[PDB]
Amino acid sequence: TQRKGIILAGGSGTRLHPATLAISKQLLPVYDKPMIYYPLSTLMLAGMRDVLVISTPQDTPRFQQLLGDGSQWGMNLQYAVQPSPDGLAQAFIIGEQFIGNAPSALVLGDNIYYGHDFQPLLKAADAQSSGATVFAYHVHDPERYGVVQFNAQGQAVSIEEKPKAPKSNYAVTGLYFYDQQVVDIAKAVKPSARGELEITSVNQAYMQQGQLNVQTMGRGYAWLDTGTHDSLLDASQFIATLENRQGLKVACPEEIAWRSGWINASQLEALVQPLTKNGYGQYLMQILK
Amino acid sequence: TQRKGIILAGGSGTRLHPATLAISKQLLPVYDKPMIYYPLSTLMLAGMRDVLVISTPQDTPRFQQLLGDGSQWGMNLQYAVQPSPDGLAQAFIIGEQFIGNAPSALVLGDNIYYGHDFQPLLKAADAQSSGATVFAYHVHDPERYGVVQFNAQGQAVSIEEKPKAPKSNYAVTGLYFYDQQVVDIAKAVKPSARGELEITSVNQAYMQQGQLNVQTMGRGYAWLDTGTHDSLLDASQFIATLENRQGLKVACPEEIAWRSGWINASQLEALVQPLTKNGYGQYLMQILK
Ligand SMILES: Cc1cn([C@H]2C[C@H](O)[C@@H](CO)O2)c(=O)[nH]c1=O
Repeated sequence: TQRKGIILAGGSGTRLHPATLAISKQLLPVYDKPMIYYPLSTLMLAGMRDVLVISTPQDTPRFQQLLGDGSQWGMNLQYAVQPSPDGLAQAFIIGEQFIGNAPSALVLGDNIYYGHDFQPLLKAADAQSSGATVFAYHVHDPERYGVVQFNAQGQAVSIEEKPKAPKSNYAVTGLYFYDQQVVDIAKAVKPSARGELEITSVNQAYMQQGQLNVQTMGRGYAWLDTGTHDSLLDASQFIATLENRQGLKVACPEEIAWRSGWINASQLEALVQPLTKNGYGQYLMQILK
Repeated sequence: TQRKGIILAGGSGTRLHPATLAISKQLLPVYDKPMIYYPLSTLMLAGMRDVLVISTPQDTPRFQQLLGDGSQWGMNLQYAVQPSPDGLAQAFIIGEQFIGNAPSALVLGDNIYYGHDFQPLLKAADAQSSGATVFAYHVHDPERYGVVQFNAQGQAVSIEEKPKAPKSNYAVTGLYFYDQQVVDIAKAVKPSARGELEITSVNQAYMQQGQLNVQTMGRGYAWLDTGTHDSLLDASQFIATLENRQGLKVACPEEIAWRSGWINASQLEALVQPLTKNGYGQYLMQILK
């Protein structure tokens, strides 16, 4: 698709200290791979090869060294900086030149998704010609998230950021698909009651035009909380369980790129040569033979 | 008390890629805290306030970033670089000026110990007037480690690396105490068949002089493998289980410094302020009240 992706990987906050004294949160391992691999692979599964990584002045070079320009994966990776964490909607203001007049998508750098049918779900969001698509996930504590109520036709009826006051149990997750209107909408967002340039404001605008579609991630879908140390440990336990007990690989960009045809097997084998020592590399070998 | 400590944190190796593409192995989080905190707190529990961190050219500034000079913990941290991974014994040549004519201790940057009687075990080793002390951990498969056989008085009689026939079930761990002879002893080590200046040669010299004592860590002690992604995850699970079920922290330098009297309660409250968000900081608050 001509859709282009943004990962917002900015300020984690002190919540994960002292672990995050060492590194920024989206570079911490979730099981065997850096956190940023999971939302990146989400964009890749949706078909986006053009990805803008937005991070802090201090951390952007660290991502640059980890990921490079993405040509090793048949991708084009670019970088821009958020000087202060003023809101998710700022991603489209920082990302205006990279987006051009293409449809776009935003995923948060600490959002980890899993689902057996997730790729058909992503591809379907990518196929909407217009409007916006958010992803709804059942949680037991909606007051901590953005909450949506929708018309069962996939049409949202209300959307509230951290309501006192919650109108449903469906949290809006950190994955958003948009047509060409979002940049101008984002530029017009005013700071919310909590002082933030909220993506919820963006989605409310789409909802008022009747252009907010909601994809449900119900039974079988995982959306991992990376907010706390305990929830980070749970995220690692989950990924390790899928890979060791069920023989599944989550968020391996080399595999996704090869199976998407963005690199060939010769390019893929070249990627494995410096990784031959451990199971991550031996998996890429097992998948080549 | 007058003893000075070294942490040797060497090359991560491709074994933990791609996670260690982002961060050095000894900066990976073990539950809520960077790995390096664990061997550090071990030196701290032994009473050492002066610690030299030896690492690779590429990784040494990262540790300085995380830890600073240690003055926040009433300590004095210094840094030197191992230019090439030519063996563990080099730490005593590199650290020769830091050591002076003092007793010393060496711990490997990836060694995580826990046991109810660990501090008394360390202090007893620290109290040795002369000679050297190694720390042996009871294993069910001694053939996989370097094995020490010792007399009924705690004096080492043999030390063999990966014995096809074990003379004991006690593996030598990466924690070593030495008198003032070690800097000179290390200088006399010849390169092994591994092309490295091995600590085993250092320990052999003390044993050849009949001055190698062995502390055994049996019932009640844990010694965690950090070699693989699976074992790293299990290490995190271990720490999280003990800390949440038993109301204790493993390798919390702030706590060790406060309880040892190296900082006062006002100083400790200052350190806690940036950690208020999580369970690590709120633990320190509970002990303040
Ligand atoms: C509000 C905000 C959050 N974030 C990131 C940090 C959080 O880990 C995550 C929120 O789930 O998104 C940014 O990168 N920039 C911002 O402006």
